[PDB]
Amino acid sequence: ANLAPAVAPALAPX
Repeated sequence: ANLAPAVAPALAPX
């Protein structure tokens, strides 16, 4: 779970 930031860029358009 600590590695969840790896998906954060997907939110860039929002």
